[PDB]
Amino acid sequence: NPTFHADKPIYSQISDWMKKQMITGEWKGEDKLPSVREMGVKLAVNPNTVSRAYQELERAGYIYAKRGMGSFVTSDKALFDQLKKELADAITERFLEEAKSIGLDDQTAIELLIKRSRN
Amino acid sequence: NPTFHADKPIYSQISDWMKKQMITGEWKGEDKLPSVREMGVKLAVNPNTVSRAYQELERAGYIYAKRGMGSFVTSDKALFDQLKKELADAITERFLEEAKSIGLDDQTAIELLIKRSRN
Repeated sequence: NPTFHADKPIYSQISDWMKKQMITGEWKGEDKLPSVREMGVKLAVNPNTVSRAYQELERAGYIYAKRGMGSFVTSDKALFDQLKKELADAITERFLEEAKSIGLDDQTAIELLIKRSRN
Repeated sequence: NPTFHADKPIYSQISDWMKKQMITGEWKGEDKLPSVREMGVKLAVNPNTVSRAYQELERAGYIYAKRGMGSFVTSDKALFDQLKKELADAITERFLEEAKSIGLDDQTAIELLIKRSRN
């Protein structure tokens, strides 16, 4: 389970977490998702809040519904590849902004990261 | 001014922000800080909360008091150099953990960052 914080709407944190499960392949295309009530119990979250997260994902095409059969993970490699690209861009943007905020120049930051990556 | 969020104690967010002003040299050694009440008005924050942030910094040696003269930024290049190093390590650690969470491998992440850095 994910852990939630109080700064962002819970439904959006749930959506973010579900997207991560789909991008990493923990949940694969056509996988059947929990009902909103099942997911609420699983996450210890209000099912209304879960519903808002599912609605967000369905609207954006990451999950889809079949009548009287619930919700399923979309199969679309191109769609998930572009999501991963956008999340990756966001991560790099934040890294450089955070570095700037502590006076850590790009060159130094990248070298530190490479060193850490090689352990 | 910094903007505050609801997930972490406000006093610690204030301490974090003040540390950043000192590391980047916006506030230099021996600079006189606002009183806790002045800072509270400046930040639109409860002065009790500001006091907790100042106490945190004084306890750790980043600011110091003179009797009936208020608080001042410590002059100690070695101390601030080590703080910057620790914050930089934390930033790189989080970058790699966040990358892992979206299935972005270290090599790809570093290349993207280098590309972004060169624009």
